Amino acid sequence: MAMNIKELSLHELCEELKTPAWNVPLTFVGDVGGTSARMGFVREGKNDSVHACVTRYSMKRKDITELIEFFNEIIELMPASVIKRVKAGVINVPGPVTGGAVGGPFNNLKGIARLSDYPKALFPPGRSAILNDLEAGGFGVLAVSDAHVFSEYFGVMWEGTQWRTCEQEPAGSVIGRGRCLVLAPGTGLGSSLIYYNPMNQQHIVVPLELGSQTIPMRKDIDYIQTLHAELKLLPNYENMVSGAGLEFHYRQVVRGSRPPCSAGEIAKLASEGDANACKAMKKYHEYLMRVGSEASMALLPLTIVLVGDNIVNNAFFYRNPQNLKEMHREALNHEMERLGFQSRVTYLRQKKLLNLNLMGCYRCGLDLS
Amino acid sequence: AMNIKELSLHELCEELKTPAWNVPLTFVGDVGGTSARMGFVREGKNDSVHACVTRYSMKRKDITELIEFFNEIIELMPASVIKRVKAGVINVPGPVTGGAVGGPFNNLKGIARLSDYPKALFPPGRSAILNDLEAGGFGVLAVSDAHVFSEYFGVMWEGTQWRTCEQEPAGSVIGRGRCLVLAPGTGLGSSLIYYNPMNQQHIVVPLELGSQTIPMRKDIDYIQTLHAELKLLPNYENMVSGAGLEFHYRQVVRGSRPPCSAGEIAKLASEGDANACKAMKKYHEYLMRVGSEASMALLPLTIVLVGDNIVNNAFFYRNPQNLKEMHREALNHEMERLGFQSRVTYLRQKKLLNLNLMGCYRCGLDL
Repeated sequence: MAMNIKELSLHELCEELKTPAWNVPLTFVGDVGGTSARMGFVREGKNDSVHACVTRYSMKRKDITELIEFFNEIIELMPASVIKRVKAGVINVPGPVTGGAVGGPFNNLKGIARLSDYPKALFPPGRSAILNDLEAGGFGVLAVSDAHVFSEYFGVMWEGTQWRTCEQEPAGSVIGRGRCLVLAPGTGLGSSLIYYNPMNQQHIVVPLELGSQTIPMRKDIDYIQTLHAELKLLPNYENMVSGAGLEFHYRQVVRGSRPPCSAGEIAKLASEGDANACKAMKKYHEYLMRVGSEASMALLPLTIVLVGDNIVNNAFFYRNPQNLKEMHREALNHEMERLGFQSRVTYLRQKKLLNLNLMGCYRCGLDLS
Repeated sequence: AMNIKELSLHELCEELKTPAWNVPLTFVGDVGGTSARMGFVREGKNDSVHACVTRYSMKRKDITELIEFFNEIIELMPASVIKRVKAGVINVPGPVTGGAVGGPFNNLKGIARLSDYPKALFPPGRSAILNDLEAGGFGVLAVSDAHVFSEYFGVMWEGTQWRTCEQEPAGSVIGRGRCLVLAPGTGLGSSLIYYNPMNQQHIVVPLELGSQTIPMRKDIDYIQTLHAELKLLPNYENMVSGAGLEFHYRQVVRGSRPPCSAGEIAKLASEGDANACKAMKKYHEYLMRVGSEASMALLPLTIVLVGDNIVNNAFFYRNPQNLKEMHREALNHEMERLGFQSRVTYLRQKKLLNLNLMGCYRCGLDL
């Protein structure tokens, strides 16, 4: 198995790291959310495989600075001869970062993440970084490709016209050298651009805020104006492509005929074949394809990849050939499709669960060491 | 400290035989639809940059004619001069793959092939073909590197983020952050100069922001008027172009006055013509919308307006009423309730300089 993540108690992780398979160079990684952080060590295995061993920490204090207590505990317990093998340290945090070194402020945690405050044993000077969540997720998409298992984690929705002229291998078998736009449609709408720099021979991940752009119209001015009047804000893409957005689409389908439902209730009903909930899901995806059509022009990506547990869990929607045909039509609904811009782009969806952020911390670390 | 001199081919040959030019050289070329400017760049004191170039007519409208120009320069130039060329980089008005294969082109026949160029002007591992947008962004980096950003760029307004990561004045350097380059000219070019915080590297990423569908503000009727004329949903370049300015002038007059060209409109505005000034306000209103939306999408530290058109229209930006109205539209975004649009420092090119030629040079320093 190419991508392996094992969760252990700190004491069991210490025992695991003394085993012979772990007597190799190590990367320290940390995936930090509002409730818990998973932190530990990653090594290479056979055939560019990835093996992580992590421990779950509760963010009891809802303070980012508590991470320093967790780091200090790992360095106190672990033999110095084991920690000596760490060549890089990278964590992801749910908020903005400057200089790859200063994270926050955060919506759901107090304090600021400061790399210069972290122990050099786990964060070697010059070989360390703090990443935003969706930067780490981009690097995680790269990590899957590098481990030769893109076709295990991602499914092709449709192959674009540019793939075969730019790449030798089948669509969806590798990320491709071209620009890759990562979209994370979930409760919100995350975005990042994976760029390959030919001069460097280095891939870099550019975090974006595509979801906060004002929605440009097609033939839907009355639909956008309905949401405008409700929010008292000109709609952005996240307003239509979010849990709140899906709840709105469901209200507009049923027009008071049926009780209001949560985003989770709507997804479940669509999965059970409820016509109203399926229509609401079509509307959600119509606006996701608008982000995609406009970014296809602005950013000239080779590929668009939809990531996240939400995308995996909603596989039923993407597997339906009618739904996929309607999504493809809206992806090509742009004036510049007369010149083939939108049809150039290959669309892919995550089809298997994976902690992309932990794998991305590792992949970023390889650039740094 | 940045110097580009235009010469005849004969004068260029004589200049390159003088002692100031007995130093390593970069061969550069800025190729457009009508003409190309090509020649040689050297370093001087204090990271200064000195170029000497000649104009070629693209008579045949054929990109392969460049090879005849290259062969003519090698025939004419002493072997001692050509020997000093350590790198060769040209820019072309179309897509490039592998930094080696340019085109097809909208306005020229044939394909630009670096493999077909003479190694005397394009030494191995030290040569490239660039897209024009990429060259322009490298050019912005070249100005900053030569310490003369404050000579070539004027601050329109300083945003909140500059002093949080730079102690020197706004406009003194490109800045350790993303720089969005807009080139509002006949059309509207765009590139993102990404900043990689982990290695302090700027990386030029060409974009197509001009081709995005315009999102509305309170202007649905105005967008629909242009829609009905073009039979296309308007994009930003439709409003921010020569053709766009001409449209804005038609809408201002409301049939009172006949059409004028983009050039005539700018001249009238410089003379204080109220109608032409209103046309220019509308043009800049849509330019600031590209800016407000990209300020959110791309989180730039700076937006820099570049090109001969921007320099030649400096009157418009020096009028404080015009500048205040542009600043208001730059902040006309829902996300400005969280300060996003206010973060960004806006600058305009205020002195003529071929950024494409400078970017060919700067790209060579990265090769």
